[PDB]
Amino acid sequence: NTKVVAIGDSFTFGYPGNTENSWPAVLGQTSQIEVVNKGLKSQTAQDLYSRFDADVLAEKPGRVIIFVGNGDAIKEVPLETFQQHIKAMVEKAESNHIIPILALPLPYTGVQNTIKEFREWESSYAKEKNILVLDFATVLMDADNVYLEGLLSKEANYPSKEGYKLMGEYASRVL
Repeated sequence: NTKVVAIGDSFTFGYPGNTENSWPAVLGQTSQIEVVNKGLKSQTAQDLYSRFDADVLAEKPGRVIIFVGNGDAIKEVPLETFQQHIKAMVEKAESNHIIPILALPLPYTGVQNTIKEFREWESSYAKEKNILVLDFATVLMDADNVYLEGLLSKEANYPSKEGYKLMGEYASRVL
């Protein structure tokens, strides 16, 4: 019902922090709802699709946030494969009467061109289908795709606990 499942990659697990400080936990604390974190490190959309039934369907949430693509770019999964898999998760969610919400993958220094491509396509696919989109970049970074003050973790490309806090706070306002 107001229950949510966040399925994603390292950026949903909350790397490099622990999953307990990740954005889905904050989402839940802020919106005073139940959010289940099904983010696993470095996963591709195909990886998520495969565990979609037990990780999402079986939870009987009313909403599912699908935040993926970073892992796909790291592992050179082509645009055609990423598309097909985003589509499949949306379709199964909808077949199950679960409202899907897409989270764009984030700018990431190793693969900016590939990420720009994934994000751009994902935005237009979400727009033609009236699916709600989460753009975590709007609270994490500046016009140059660089993390704002105190938001970058000790590893490049990944958010600090505060970064994850603002991501969770942004999602609570959007949802």
